Amino acid sequence: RHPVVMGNWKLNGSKEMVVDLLNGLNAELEGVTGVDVAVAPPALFVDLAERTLTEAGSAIILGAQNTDLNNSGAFTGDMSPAMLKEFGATHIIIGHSERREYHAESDEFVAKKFAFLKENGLTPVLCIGESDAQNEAGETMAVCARQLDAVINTQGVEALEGAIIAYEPIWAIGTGKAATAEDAQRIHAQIRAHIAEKSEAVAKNVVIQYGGSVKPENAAAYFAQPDIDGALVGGAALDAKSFAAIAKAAAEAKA
Amino acid sequence: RHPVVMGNWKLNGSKEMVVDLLNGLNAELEGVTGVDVAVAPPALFVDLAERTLTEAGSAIILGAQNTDLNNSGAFTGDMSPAMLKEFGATHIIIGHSERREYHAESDEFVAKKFAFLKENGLTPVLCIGESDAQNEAGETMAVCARQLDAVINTQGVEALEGAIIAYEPIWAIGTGKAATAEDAQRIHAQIRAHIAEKSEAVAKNVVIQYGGSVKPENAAAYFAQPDIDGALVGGAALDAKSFAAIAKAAAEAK
Repeated sequence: RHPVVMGNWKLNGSKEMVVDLLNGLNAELEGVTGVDVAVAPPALFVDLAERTLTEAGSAIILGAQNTDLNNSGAFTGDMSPAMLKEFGATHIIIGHSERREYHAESDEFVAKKFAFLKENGLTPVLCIGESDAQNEAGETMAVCARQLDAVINTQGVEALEGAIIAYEPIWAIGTGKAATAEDAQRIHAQIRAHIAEKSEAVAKNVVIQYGGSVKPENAAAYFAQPDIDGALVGGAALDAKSFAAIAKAAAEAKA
Repeated sequence: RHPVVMGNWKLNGSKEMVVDLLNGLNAELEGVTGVDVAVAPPALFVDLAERTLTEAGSAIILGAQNTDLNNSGAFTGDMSPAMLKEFGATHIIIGHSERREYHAESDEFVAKKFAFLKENGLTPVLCIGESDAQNEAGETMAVCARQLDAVINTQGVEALEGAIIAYEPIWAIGTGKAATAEDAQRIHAQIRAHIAEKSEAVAKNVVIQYGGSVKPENAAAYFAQPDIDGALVGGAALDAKSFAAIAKAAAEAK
């Protein structure tokens, strides 16, 4: 599996910040080819991001932070996969914990977004993860299996083909406290085993990303594990030198 | 009150259309004065809309269809008032029924958004309105009074200064079954009245738009009523001829 490193900018961005970060990031990756680097800016800057990446002939992939379930029609304020496709955006984060929490997005709603993305030819980056209590109560795989099963049971294991899964221990997001690479590897192998119970072909090829607090200081340790195929980066994504460092560790690690 | 005409494009837009529409729009409104015309493209096309309008030196106002409660931070997928300002967007539609129905946005949530927008110097276009059943039951004003008080009773009447209220009966939205100009006027007069029971200064100044199914063929009947200060247009906004028509009607009448 070819590693994939994705930067989720979250609610960060300004006209000047977008072009400087994308311009610099691209300079830093100037010979780096063993990783897929994607970037997800706020909806307001998807246009400026396409313009910049195009002008530079960048290979950096463009994504988005969320989607809704319609392409057009009377749905004020909604995100449309067809409109995203006009900007070349392909990797769409869905199910992030911040949305699952702040917007109360259920597994059923998230799985519906997974199917619509697939229907539209886009690549869903399905986020799954346990909370502090579930973790402590030892229900990690129970939660994970449950969230994956929302798409597997309604759509079939083959739906995961061409999808990216980002495992994020909720308590590791933004907190500075990252899971250890050994525990992360342990959860990824089980997430993989779960899918393999239904299909070995799908399981062997699905890119499972790690999403705790990946930083340049702990990246290589993660990319060293066999079942960790990349990272969904938040805070370190906002620094071209940091994100480029993380991307390189993945490229060297998986060659 | 100076009339305001706003077009809500909803989930409609493409790179070709946005440019075409906005250009045609500016052509048709060439020289028309006495109406504030506004457009709310999907967030993905605000950038395009700003560039297109500026090039045209257009006076059309830029709006957006929703907002969230933070300007920055760890809030994946949210709409930032601060980021919207960067593209010159000022009029933000909130509480629209499509978002209340589909995204289950409560009166409290919509009100927090109203407050955050004011705090960021943006202009809220507060959407209120009753369902078909609530209408049959004779609950129209109870519902508009409830949705409005969520702001009034918490932020005070003064909070409505500088904001726009769009009264839209849910059953008239994209149905072609529009409210008569007389009902619309009845309701707008009672909303204004409800407000004047706390401040007549605020009440006589607040712009109240009608939502239902405004079309070029029925716009002036509405714009003749004294308490209808403009219109929030959906379908007729996706065409330059129609929407410029509606805008011209408001200018003439007021």
